[PDB]
Amino acid sequence: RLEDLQEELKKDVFIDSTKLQYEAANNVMLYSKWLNKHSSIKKEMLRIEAQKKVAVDTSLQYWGILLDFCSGALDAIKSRGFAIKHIQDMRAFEAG
Amino acid sequence: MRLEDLQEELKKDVFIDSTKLQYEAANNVMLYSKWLNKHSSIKKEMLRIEAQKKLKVDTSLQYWGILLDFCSGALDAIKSRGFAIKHIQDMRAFEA
Amino acid sequence: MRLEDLQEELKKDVFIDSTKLQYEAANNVMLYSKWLNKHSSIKKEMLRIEAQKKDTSLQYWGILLDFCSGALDAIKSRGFAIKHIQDMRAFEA
Amino acid sequence: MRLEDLQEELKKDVFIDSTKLQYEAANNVMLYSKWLNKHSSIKKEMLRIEAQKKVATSLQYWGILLDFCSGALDAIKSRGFAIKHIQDMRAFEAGK
Amino acid sequence: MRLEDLQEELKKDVFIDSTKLQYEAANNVMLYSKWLNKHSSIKKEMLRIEAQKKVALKARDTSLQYWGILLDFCSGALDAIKSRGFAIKHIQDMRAFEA
Amino acid sequence: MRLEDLQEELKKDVFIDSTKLQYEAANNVMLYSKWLNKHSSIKKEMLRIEAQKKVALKARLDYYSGRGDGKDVLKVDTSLQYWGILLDFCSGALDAIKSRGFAIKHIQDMRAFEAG
Amino acid sequence: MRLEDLQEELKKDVFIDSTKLQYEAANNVMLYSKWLNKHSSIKKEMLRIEAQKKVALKARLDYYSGRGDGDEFSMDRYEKSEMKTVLSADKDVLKVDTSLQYWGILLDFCSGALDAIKSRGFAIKHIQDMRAFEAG
Repeated sequence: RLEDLQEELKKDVFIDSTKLQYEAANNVMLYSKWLNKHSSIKKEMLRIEAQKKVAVDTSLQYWGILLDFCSGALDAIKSRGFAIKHIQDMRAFEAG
Repeated sequence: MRLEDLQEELKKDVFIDSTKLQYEAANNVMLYSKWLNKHSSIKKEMLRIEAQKKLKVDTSLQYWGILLDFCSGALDAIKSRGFAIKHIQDMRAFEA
Repeated sequence: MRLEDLQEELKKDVFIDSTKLQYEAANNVMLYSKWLNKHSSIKKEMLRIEAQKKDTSLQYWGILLDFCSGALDAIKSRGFAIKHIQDMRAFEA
Repeated sequence: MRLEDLQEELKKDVFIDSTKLQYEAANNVMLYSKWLNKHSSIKKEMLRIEAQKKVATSLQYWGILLDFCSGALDAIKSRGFAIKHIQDMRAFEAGK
Repeated sequence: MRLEDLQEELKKDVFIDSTKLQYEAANNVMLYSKWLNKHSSIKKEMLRIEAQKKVALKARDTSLQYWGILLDFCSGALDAIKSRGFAIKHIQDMRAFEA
Repeated sequence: MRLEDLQEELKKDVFIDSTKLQYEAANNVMLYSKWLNKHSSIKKEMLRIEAQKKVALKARLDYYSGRGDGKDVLKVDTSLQYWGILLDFCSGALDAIKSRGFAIKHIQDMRAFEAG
Repeated sequence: MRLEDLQEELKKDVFIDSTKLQYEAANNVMLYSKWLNKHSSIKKEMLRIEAQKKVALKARLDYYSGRGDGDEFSMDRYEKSEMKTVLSADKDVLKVDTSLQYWGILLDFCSGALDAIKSRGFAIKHIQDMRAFEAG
């Protein structure tokens, strides 16, 4: 369901400043997760296209919406990894 | 959604607080999530409208498209905002 | 909106102050928002005019719309220039 | 406008002064604005002419000028990258 | 290959053991090799399938697309592992900084 | 070249001997040279084949349209694709080895750190 | 230049003598410079070859069609739609465009060489740091 993914990513992209080392590490796990989501959706869409090749239902278009969202999520997380690096650089800079 | 609400919201969102750069870098990912949800949600609504149709209604569809395009731009802006924060830090480090 | 007003406005906006490069990087995103709003608002009006019709004026808004597209391209390009200028500064040092 | 003037103007404009690379990078955006204004003004004039005609410099001549400005806009866009490349080359030859 | 097998394999792989950071840094390259081999082999199999079909056609289903899904996934995996390497460095910079 | 041979070779190559970190740092460049030579040579072969393809294409044009004095295209573009697979693999190999160079430094930074 | 000569040359160049590490660091700069020059020369050569290619293309197109001067002409009356295929297979065009592509390969190899050498400088620094570390 679209809103579930929206909510899940919203939780995922948050960065806990107090635990930056964990967050840097966990970011790769997040990437794996959304890569799996993204990947599975492609499989579902393929199955529909295989079944269609048998010859009202907006299914395929709906999966497409999820697929694009997961693309955005993958982008967001890749971006998140960078933010963590940026934050550490700023911390280092602010010190002597 | 009202366009002007989104316009004003983005205008507030892209502001960069020079004094709180670490926060801004982390928060940028969250902003990306928010507008991604907006963009994502608009597509779902447009799908629903086209599904329900399957004269007044085909105007509505055109209006959401305007909102969809605005959110596309917002995602670009926010992505771009993230880069600016990195650019600003590099300049600061350079100046030292 | 008047076309020449946008022309003068973009012309002022794209200027880059080298002495305040950090500000310019941040404000560039803000400029993008501003012109993104202009572009966005023009489309709504064109939708309203075509809806009321459902055509010379329509054409004029199109010109303003096309210009705002250009502004957005310019502002995007401006952001890159600012990074490029920094890269040049760092290198020469 | 005379075509030959625009030709000459652009020829001067696309030149890159390597000795002032930072200035050229910044000013290129200003150049884009300039030609965007030219291009924009021509469309308006052609619109004015088509309107006056629909009530009853040749329309065709403006088209020649309009197209030139398109090419010009293309040239200035390309130039920003050309400018980037000169810097890249410097970094490359420096091994840095 | 099954997609779900690849999904699970990567999920196990990207985990970072903080207690063995030096090992993880070294082994990360090995993971890249492993997934590059997966990616590479899938491409070879896809070539074999497409070639045998284009020989039969000259003389005269969803498989090939499914491999494509696996192929694209392995790209992501390779990207993730490249990313894992950076993450490990980031964590080390952080360890050093906090001291 | 056989793809599986390259797969196996890279797998041996990217291994890092923790006990000989300085040697590994030095040898990594040597490895880079090795795969760069592979990558480079594959491009040369692909160039030879692409020339063969442009001749086969003309032969095919002449065969139809009734010219000549007195199958091949499909074979050539298959070979070409196989070499393409090896080429892509070697790109990845170069990435891996570049990455291996960084890993070695990262490990040393960690050792120095752990040394108080 | 022959590709295999470059391959052999780089292989010799990137070797690191641990006993003369400061020297290797200084000479690494010279190596980069050396390969930067190869790269620079190759660009000049390719630019020259492309000119030769534009002369071969004009000469062969005149040969395969109706030309103003010339006596030896093609008895295969090739049409405009066939001309790209015919030109790409022509002995002279093919020879010139292979050389060009070959030089392009040499250019790419030198890019790679520059990457390797840049990397070599860091490897040398890393090794010195390690030695200092095991010492202190």
